[PDB]
Amino acid sequence: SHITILTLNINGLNSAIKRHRLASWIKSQDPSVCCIQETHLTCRDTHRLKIKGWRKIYQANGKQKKAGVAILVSDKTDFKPTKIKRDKEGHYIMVKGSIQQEELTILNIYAPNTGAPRFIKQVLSDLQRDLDSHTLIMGDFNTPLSTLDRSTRQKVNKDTQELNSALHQADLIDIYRTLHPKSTEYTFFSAPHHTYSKIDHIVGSKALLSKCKRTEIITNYLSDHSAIKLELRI
Ligand SMILES: NC[C@H]1CC[C@H](C(=O)O)CC1
Repeated sequence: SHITILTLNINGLNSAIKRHRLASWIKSQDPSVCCIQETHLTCRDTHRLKIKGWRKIYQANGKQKKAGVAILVSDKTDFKPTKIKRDKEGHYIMVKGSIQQEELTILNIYAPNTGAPRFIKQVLSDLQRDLDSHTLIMGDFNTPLSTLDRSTRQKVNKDTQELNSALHQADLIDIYRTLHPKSTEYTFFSAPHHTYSKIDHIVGSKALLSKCKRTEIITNYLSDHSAIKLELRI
């Protein structure tokens, strides 16, 4: 009745060397479900991503070696998919399914560097029909959601404020920030002027809060992004 969901922008998987490296890290972390961003695999190279122990994999890829997302499910986890929706451009993938008769919807997103919060709000609208009370939206938003997400505590811009409102209209909350309202933890440590920011996020339905046992930010040597882990009581 416990599953862990892990998100990491992996910064490219095209080379077999990097794929082998990612696989070892996953084996260690032993997540039930893993959301990866920036695989950079074109839609004709998706078959390249194989990780022993995580046979169920769902990918979304554009026509070029940029963006690219994947959701990997552990062989030990009974996830039964019912709907998969893939971005033509490789910036998100949504998987709906059930674990032990419990519905879960996972939207893995990689937002672009330019116009990130507007882009996420658009995807929310495009998929408004697919969001529900058991929805997790995780990945590299390429934007803070509040001042505490930046070591500078710079006010978030109007667009971000709009994204935050669209999220609340759908009864979606920043799950990390809700469990850790005062924390100053970061996932990207090369922000502009020697600054740090939390641009990776785990957002989710308010009704999932009762199931959230723990979150953990996992700094690593694989990527220029730290991973985020969520422990969920199914
Ligand atoms: N690499 C882009 C990333 C830099 C931090 C920035 C911020 O803190 O607003 C937004 C996203």
